[PDB]
Amino acid sequence: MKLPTNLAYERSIDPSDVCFFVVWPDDRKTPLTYNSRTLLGQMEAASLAYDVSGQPIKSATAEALAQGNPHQVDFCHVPYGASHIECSFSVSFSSELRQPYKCNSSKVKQTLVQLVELYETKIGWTELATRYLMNICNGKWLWKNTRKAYCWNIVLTPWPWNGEKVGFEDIRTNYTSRQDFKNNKNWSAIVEMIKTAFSSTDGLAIFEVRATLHLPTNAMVRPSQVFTEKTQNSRVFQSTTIDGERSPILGAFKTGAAIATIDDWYPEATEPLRVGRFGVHREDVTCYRHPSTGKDFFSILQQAEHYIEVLSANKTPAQETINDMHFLMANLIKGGMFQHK
Amino acid sequence: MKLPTNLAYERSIDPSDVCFFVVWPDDRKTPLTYNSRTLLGQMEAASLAYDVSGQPIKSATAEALAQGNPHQVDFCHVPYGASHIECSFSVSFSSELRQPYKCNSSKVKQTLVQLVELYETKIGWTELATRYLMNICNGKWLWKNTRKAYCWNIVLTPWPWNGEKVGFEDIRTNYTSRQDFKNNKNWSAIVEMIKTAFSSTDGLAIFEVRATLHLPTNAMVRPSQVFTETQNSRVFQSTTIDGERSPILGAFKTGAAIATIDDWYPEATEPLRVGRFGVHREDVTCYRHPSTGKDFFSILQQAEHYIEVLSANKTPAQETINDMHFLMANLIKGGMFQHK
Repeated sequence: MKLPTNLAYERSIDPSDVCFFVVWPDDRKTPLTYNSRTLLGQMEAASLAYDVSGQPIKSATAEALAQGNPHQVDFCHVPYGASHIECSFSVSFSSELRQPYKCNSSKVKQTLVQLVELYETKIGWTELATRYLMNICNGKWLWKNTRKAYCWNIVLTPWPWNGEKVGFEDIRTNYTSRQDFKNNKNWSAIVEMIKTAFSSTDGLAIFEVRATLHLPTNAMVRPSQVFTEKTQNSRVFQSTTIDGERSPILGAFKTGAAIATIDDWYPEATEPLRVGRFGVHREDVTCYRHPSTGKDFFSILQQAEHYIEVLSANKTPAQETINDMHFLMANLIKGGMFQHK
Repeated sequence: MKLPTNLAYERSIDPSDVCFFVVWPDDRKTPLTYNSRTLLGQMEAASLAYDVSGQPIKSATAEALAQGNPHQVDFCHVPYGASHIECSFSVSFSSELRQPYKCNSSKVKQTLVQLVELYETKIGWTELATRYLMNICNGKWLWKNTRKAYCWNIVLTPWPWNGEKVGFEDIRTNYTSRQDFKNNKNWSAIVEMIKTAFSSTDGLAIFEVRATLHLPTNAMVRPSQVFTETQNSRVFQSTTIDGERSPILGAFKTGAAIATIDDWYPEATEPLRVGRFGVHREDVTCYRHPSTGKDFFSILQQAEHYIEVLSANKTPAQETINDMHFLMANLIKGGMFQHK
């Protein structure tokens, strides 16, 4: 199947920013603040003592290395008498993957409408909606604040819902594997909103999420930080205006890239990845699912004729040809433009 | 081996600010405060009476050099009727050193994973975890307040812990050496935390520290002061505790006190802060300079060599296990080690 010169989708999952508030012993909440401040560190770089050759530069003598290196960082921390910290955002699962957003080829459009119809008939939205909702229901979207903390709690408020706000207390101790989440009081109900918000032609499914972090005394909190385009700022935080005070926030896209760390289908997978075309692992800077592997998105998307006669035939398909369908559907939920030429 | 173009670790020891309180008799607490007060000194600088060379300037007469010199400092002290001063913070011991935070070469990653696992087998974390933990249990992070005090006391509160708060009484006359610290009742159980903190892929081990400094009457206290860029010649760092500015010990100033360990550099008398080519800032030089070959980067490139020493049957020399503690203590320190 030759690609069009216009193909684009809209995303199905719409997160938002995460706001940090300080809860005192009494019922009073305040926007968390920060401050830029200058430190004086050592002069360790290995480009300040070694040139490209490798034997040491002689301009950097033993007196010079101990001189002192003043720099400036933004600095955020929990205040002294505080009790914990609130963190809140909102998600929306919205069925935008049913048909393309723009597609100048009718035969490619009828291909990608039949896949999404044959997928939920034969495979189902149970695996994707379970994997997407695990990263909301435990603090994946709190990135490093989950680490080095006493206990963190999540409280859900699903919108087309009757009552009794869904909560997850002491997530590290009680919510570890999938079977811990299925032992929740209402896990079947919140998965079934996301299965219907991908099935109906108007599925909506708004969640209101809210955290509670218990850190040590006077501890450090780490928000997302901006793309910067006699002391130069070495750490600049992202921020939003709450009331009249500058407060740190978690990137709207930093939050939606925590929900979609799902891709553990890649050819020799251990640790799951953020879903994308030829999926990158930014820790160790490589692409798994490289085009030379043939298991990226476009090499799967051009097998879209072959995947239909697999799913329509009554022999139930192998695990190799469903983990290519999970990866294909979870890229249509991610969005993006899919053109060539 | 060779340093990749990306290598970076995160750290394993995260301290906080130290906040100073004033304990009144009847046991009510108040945050310690301060005030900028001006003064008027003599005119001693040697650049006011001698030139760039060294012969005396003829403008600085006897009368014009006895003229008085007014300035400004911040001045913190204990209130008159007080009893003592609290100081409080918290440390977290994490296992960030197990794998690189970011590394674009997978030959170097799988070498720097194996050294950690050959170090906890042939040597173990007992020597490093004892050295980090003493600098809390005697008030090293109380820098100058320790000096000129009657006594001070430390009380720990470890987090994955059952009960019976660990306490150190009269540190100046009670705990002086290592075997003085190994005679506390619960000291094995706290070194076993930092061992189990470093040994797993999620080890956590939070501590809660709180000191109790009995000062003389009306004595100065010395917090950490800002890098400023009449005028203020000493500006303290500060936070807000009850809507009142109060001095604090720098979070980075505290973290450099738990990490004054390094007495392995080849003329070791006094321990240094752990750094790449470890500097001594009193007498401004670098020990472990790259001309010695005993900095961090001329040891980390011998990382492959250490795998063919630590995997054998024999217990190696101090020349090659002191330089394994130094390889480890810079991975706990964190930082970026890439070149080109």
